[PDB]
Amino acid sequence: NAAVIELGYMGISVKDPDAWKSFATDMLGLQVLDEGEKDRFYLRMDYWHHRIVVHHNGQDDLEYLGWRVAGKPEFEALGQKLIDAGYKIRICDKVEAQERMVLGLMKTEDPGGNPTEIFWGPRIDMSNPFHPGRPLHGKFVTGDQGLGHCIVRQTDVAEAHKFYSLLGFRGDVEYRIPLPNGMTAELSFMHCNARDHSIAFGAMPAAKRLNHLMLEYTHMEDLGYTHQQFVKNEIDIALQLGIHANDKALTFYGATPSGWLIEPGWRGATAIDEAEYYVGDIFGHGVEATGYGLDVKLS
Amino acid sequence: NAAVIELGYMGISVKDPDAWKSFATDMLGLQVLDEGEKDRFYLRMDYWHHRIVVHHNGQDDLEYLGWRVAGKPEFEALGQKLIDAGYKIRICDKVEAQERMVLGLMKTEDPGGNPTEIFWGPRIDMSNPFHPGRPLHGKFVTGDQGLGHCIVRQTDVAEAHKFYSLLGFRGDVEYRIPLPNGMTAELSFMHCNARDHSIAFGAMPAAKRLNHLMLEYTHMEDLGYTHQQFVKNEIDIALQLGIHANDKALTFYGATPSGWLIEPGWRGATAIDEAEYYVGDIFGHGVEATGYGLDVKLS
Amino acid sequence: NAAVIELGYMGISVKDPDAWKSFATDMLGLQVLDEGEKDRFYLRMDYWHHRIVVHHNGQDDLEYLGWRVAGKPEFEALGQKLIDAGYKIRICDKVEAQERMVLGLMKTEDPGGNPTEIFWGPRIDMSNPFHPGRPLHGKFVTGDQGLGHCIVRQTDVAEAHKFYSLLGFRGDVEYRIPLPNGMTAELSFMHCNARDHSIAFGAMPAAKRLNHLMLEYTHMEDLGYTHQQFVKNEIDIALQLGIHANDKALTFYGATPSGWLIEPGWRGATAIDEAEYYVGDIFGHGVEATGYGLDVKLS
Amino acid sequence: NAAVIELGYMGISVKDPDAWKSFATDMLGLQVLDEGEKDRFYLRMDYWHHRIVVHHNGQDDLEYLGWRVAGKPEFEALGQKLIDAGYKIRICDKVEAQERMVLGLMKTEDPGGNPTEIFWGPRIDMSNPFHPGRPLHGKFVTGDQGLGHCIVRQTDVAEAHKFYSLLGFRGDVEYRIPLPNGMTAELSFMHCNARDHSIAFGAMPAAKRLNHLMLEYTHMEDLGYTHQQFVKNEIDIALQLGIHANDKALTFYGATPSGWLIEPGWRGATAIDEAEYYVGDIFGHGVEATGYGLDVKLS
Amino acid sequence: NAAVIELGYMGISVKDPDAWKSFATDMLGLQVLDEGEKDRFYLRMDYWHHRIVVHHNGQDDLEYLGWRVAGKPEFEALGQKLIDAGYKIRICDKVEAQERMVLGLMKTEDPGGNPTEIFWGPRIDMSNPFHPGRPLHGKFVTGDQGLGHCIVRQTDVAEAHKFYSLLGFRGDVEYRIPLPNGMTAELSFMHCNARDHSIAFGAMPAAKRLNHLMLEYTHMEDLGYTHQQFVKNEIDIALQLGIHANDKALTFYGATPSGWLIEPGWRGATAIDEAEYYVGDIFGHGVEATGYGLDVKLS
Amino acid sequence: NAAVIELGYMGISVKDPDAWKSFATDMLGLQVLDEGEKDRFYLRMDYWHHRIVVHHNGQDDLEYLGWRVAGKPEFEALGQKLIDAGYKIRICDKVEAQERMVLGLMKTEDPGGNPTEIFWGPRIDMSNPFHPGRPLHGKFVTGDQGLGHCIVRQTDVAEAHKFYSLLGFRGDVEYRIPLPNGMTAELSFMHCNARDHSIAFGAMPAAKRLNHLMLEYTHMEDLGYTHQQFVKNEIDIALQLGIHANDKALTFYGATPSGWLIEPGWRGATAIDEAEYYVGDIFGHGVEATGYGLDVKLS
Ligand SMILES: [Fe+2]
Ligand SMILES: [Fe+2]
Ligand SMILES: [Fe+2]
Ligand SMILES: [Fe+2]
Ligand SMILES: [Fe+2]
Ligand SMILES: [Fe+2]
Ligand SMILES: [Mg+2]
Ligand SMILES: [Mg+2]
Ligand SMILES: [Mg+2]
Ligand SMILES: [Mg+2]
Ligand SMILES: [Mg+2]
Ligand SMILES: [Mg+2]
Repeated sequence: NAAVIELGYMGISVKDPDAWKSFATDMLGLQVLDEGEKDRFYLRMDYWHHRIVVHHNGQDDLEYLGWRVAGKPEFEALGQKLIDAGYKIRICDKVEAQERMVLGLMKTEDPGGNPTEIFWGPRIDMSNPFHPGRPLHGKFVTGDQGLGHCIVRQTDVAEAHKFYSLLGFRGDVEYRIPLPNGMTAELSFMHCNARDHSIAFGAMPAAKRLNHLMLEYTHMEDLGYTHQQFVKNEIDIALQLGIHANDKALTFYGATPSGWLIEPGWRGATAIDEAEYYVGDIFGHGVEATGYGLDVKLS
Repeated sequence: NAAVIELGYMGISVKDPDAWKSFATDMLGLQVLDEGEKDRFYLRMDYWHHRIVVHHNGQDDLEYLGWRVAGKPEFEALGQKLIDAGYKIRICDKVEAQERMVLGLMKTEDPGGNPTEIFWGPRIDMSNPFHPGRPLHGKFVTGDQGLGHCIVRQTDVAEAHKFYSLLGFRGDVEYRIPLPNGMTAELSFMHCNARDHSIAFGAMPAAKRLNHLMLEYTHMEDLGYTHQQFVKNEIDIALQLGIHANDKALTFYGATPSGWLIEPGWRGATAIDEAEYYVGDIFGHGVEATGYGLDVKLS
Repeated sequence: NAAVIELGYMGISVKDPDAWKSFATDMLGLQVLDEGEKDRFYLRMDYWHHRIVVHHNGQDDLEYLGWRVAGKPEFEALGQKLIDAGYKIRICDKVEAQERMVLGLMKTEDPGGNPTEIFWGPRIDMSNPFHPGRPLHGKFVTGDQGLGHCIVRQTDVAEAHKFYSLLGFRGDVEYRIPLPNGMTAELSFMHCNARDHSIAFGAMPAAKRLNHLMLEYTHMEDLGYTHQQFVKNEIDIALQLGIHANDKALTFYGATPSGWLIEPGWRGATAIDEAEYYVGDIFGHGVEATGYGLDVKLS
Repeated sequence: NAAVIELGYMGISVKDPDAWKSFATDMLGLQVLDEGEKDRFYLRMDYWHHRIVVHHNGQDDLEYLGWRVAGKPEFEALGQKLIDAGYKIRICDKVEAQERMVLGLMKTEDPGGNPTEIFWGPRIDMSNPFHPGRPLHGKFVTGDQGLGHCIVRQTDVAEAHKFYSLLGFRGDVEYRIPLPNGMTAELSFMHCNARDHSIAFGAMPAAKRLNHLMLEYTHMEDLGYTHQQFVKNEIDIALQLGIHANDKALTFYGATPSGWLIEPGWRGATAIDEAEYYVGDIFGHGVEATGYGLDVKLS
Repeated sequence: NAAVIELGYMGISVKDPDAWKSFATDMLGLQVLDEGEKDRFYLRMDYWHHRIVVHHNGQDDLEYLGWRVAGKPEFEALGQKLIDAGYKIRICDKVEAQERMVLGLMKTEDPGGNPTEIFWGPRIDMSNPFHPGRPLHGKFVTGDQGLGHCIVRQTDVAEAHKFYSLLGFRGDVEYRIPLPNGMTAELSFMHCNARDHSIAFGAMPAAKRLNHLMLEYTHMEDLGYTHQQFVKNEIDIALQLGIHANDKALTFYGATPSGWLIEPGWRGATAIDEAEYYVGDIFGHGVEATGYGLDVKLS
Repeated sequence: NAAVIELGYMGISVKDPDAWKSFATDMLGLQVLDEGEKDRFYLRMDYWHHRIVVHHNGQDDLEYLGWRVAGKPEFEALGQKLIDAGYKIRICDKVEAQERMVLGLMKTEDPGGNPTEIFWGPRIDMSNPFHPGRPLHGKFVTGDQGLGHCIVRQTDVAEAHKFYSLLGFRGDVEYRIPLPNGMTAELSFMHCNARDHSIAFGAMPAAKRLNHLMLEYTHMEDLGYTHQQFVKNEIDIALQLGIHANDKALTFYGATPSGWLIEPGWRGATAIDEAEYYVGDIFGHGVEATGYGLDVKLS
């Protein structure tokens, strides 16, 4: 049946666009595309016109997540499914769709208050191959796996699960992390394609909608050089290099100019439909800088 | 639809835990994990926290079989299917689920009286790779094929088949073995994944719930060394090395300290949905020690 | 340069041809070919007219080993190499070559007194496919690996090595086996193609030229059924099922009607040019019947 | 022609054997084998009886490197080659060969004074599979690539190159590293098989024969866990995680109890015969702890 | 060293060119190329300008075989080899080379009197793809295997073998065929590339230089349709469909308008350097029409 | 033996460096590297520090071709080979080698007067991945095939062939092109690795040393976009898109700012050692702009 198939794009808003352009290009290798618009620019990772929209005059947080469906029949079926289950949606007119550069667009909000968009028909600029903002050994892993994954704030995990399950995602609690206070932190991870997960969440308080965004390189050499760029430029590393037990990627977590975290990574594992859980990482991800919502002992 | 996907774990109870630890490690290569609990320890075969729970103060028999489903949606669908067909089940609370180290758990009994558990979300310790209790050339075959297979006692084969069929298993009578008394022994074999079978049974009387447990090595060299360990230690071999016509594995059957049989093996064939039957083994499995419920001529 | 490329054929002489025909067909699956000759018959394993010649009125021992070279240029080069190094050879005339069914033939004796023949151009009966003397799951491993391997008697290992090295073989001591008397038994193993070895020897006394002949099945099921045939017919098994550390095949050693041993096997490893040695088997090969020159503890 | 084919074994001497046993097992995953000898024990990495001999009462440095040749013909040819070129060698008697557990042994010293042994016929314990001293996800990369690589002290690079070239190695200067004093450090790297290099050296002063030993894991997860073990145990890391431009492995450099460095690594590239050079690493290998002969800026 | 690498071209002379054009196109699928020359036309099988030259006003027999060498260095080395061994050759001038459309050409005669040419640098018309003279399912097997194979007349097999061996061919007697008169017919087969053989011969009397030419289709369907064309047109079939024991191709032998035989075939086996012989075909090749030099019982 | 293995680098001199930087980046996608030197800059195509050196104040022509050998042993052997055959060479000192950024360098001139350099040990900047001067779908084909190929001026083809043959190249006349005046233009093509050819030449008069340089893209899309860039910018196209019969690449020929031609291409075929020749292209390469030394009808 009709389901979301990838995380297609995301919009963020920032207080310092100039800092973001330098950060995205030099530290990460993303491509900056400026179409001369007064209030925004774009970041590219592949042939798509863009994967991230960076709005100016902002709040240093997530503005929207854009989830792709295969085509108009799936768009319409999913819209009606959401309406029938009691969710509030709005089908956008052509001007709004053109703003996002998509053929069809609807807007809603997830149960945690995160603005959520569902669309079909992204604009692909095959004439304009990706050209990274610094030299790269490789490129990014996108394609059928979409742009990456995020953890976002939720207030009720069961409600969030219900919503994303309706959209076609699968998954549940995969981490039960012991905390010094004696409690346990539970995090749930959900997939909609071969990427281990595309969205994840728990019930931890959070000042921002977005906890982190993970972007995946094809080559280990690019991940390593990115890590070095963070160290040389003295950018906060919240979690050191390590490998989580679910996605099995080599990754670290570092500060963006907006204060939420980017997780550059390499060698993510294929999603599995069979639920299991873990109580720690395979190695690493030790805490270094704190204050980023990830002061947990993963070992 | 919703179905059992593997034999996930099993619990046994023993009169002599010390003998079992030495047996499991030296004779078989399993890993002993002791979490300091007064009444039990664990045996590992792979990344799962455990595959076998060994309870003390016991009856030298099977305590429960734990069957895995993919996730919560399948768990709930299967529970309702069992209720609708007239079977008695109990959904366990968090304390009971935590005892088994699973995210969701229900308890029932099969038609032969064997305690049967259905669960989702096993605990996987990716941080703690399998470390066998003796040096091994290889490891065990688990993964999508679960821990192994068992033959268990039944009083009514048709009723047992009905139950396991509802759980999603497939299979029927595969062996019709001539007996000297002129009768025929019929054994049925059922699969839920690529392992040739996970559960099997006939209508033969049996003092114990468990007839045998089969564990599969990846390497022939480990099977051979295990066989040698049984011979050198003068442990009863009930059936000598041979190959059954259905699962096509090289195996032998030897006594455990509890009196039921372990069947170490190598090179099991992929399960097939097309039913057929056989009247003898390919070779071997000659009777040596008797008194173990397998005094049959397989040739 | 010119070298021997395989063990092509062998001739044996027997006191009881009728017993040998039944043994070869029923116990091993070889094909008997009788061309109506008063004093001999043939055993086939593949498309070659034959691999073993069985002479009547015999001594229950090896008569000759026939080693193949690629063609006439290699035959002539090797002959001259042997002459130059001081060995005595005789190039056979057409009648003698026709007896062996080869295009070119020379006769000599190895340093241990074993009659040795070098030939080119075997007769292949492509019109007459192998038809085993009992039903087989598979066939034999021959082709570029020749018929099998043998251990034969030698009185001076260094001299034997010199001879076989000149013929193009490679290898050296691979087993140093501790003996109860405190000594060590050293055995050397030499290859001329991908079969782990084709000829092997040590300095142990021996009543016969031939210690054993190894024949390799393509299928484990045929090895197992052969083993069962020996057990059911109460034929002496000198060494039980096991795996040697060099050739890595699953094999056992059983009595032939002539008193020397046959070693049926399966899954032999590829020969390696890098010399190493071992002090025991991987598993098995325990002594059962004694008196066959292999009363050694291989573990 | 005759050439060295791998780094087969090495001998070291230590002041604190107990510390070394704990280090090798817990920090690296090597297997300790103690044969009850008063003055030494062994470390295993694979089926070889051992790869490293650890002598007691020592100097906390390298004692010998053992280089393998394929067999006796290569051993003898290489010996004569060394003699003809003016080097001093000694062919060892059986007692000395048995000490090293090899079939043939010769002793010499390289131009830098490093004791060098050439041997054929290592002892392989196929009956005794590797069993790591801590749980491992994988195993080590050995086989045709030998045990690993080392950098050792030399006083004259041209002379060292001449010697190793005669032994069959290939390679030359691959790194020209700028130094603050305005000079350049040149390091040469030589291979004898598919491992990027087995021996390397420059003309830098050094208090010890051995600068570092590199051991390669099959799995990234084991490298990462080893790195974590060094951090958690507060063991000096001389060079942080990084990738050199020649061997292309992910590696770090850490202190051993003897004061020279171990370089655990993963994913080494295949050796190439075409010489090239580099002036920096791909990423990482930043200096952390100093005093280990590697205070160079690799970037 | 320098060797012939393929049968590149052949020249024939015919009494009836019109009949030959119809035969080659309709019966075989060859392509006729007429360059407007008064005395000859060409037959193509692939991208080469031609593979067969058909001269008018002829003798209904072979005129020359053209054997290719890789380049000028091999041409010159082979010429000198022939001169040194006592053979008479002539290096052709540019006009003669241009006649054959080659870069270098020499002319000689084999020991049986067959005009033999050795050349390098054939003309390839990549602009002019093969276009068969009738519709074909597939194409011909040429490439590294050259145009096909022939049997030609010889008066002294040993002398012929000496000559072709000098040119770089390998092979010897492969068939010993019993004849009713009690004799044996011996035929020798020699290869210079992966085609089972390119030239073959025995000592049988023959009115023509050429006994047969074999051409190989890529598709069985084309062989079958060709066979049908011979039957429907009532063209003599000398040997019915069958498979020879050496080349293992499905083939039949049919009359050409010139009276010698064409052997269309499919699925020829790869040449082997190891000599063996056979005394019959695998099946078929029964005699039908006689008078073509192949009245032998192959079974 | 010792041979050249690739076209490693080339040096050109130009009158207009600014025009060349824009041309190389925008029209071709090469990377400009400027090290701040007053008289030159570099063009990159891969990890090598550079492949082309662009000298200022120049003659708008080739300055030198740099041919790579595997290492110092090959360098020294080739030098002595050249000296023994009567050619004049000079082994360069360290300053001259450092200028070219190589470990060893010698200078000579080919028989046509083209400055020729032979070197070992290029500088590879693995830390600095290729970053094209415009967005590219793919990258360039270099690696074991070197930078590309060139046609250069010669006055005596036989002499040129002798020289390049000594260096280890293979090949001969591959094109015989009919000319309206009734003559034939012969061009010879020589390879030293898998690239169809690396150097080619005939005896046509030429105002410049360099006729053309061919650079090969991995992706057809980049070739096509480059072609479009030439059309849109109204740059002379001397030969339109087409495919030559030898190298089988899709290519066109366009003017550089220096007046000699660049041949961007895609899908070149593997070099073959077997000489053949052609009299036309497969398609295309029609003449458009004239005056570039390629006014020939290739069809
Ligand atoms: Fe993440
Ligand atoms: Fe079983
Ligand atoms: Fe054997
Ligand atoms: Fe290293
Ligand atoms: Fe033929
Ligand atoms: Fe070109
Ligand atoms: Mg998941
Ligand atoms: Mg079944
Ligand atoms: Mg061997
Ligand atoms: Mg190297
Ligand atoms: Mg042949
Ligand atoms: Mg060429």
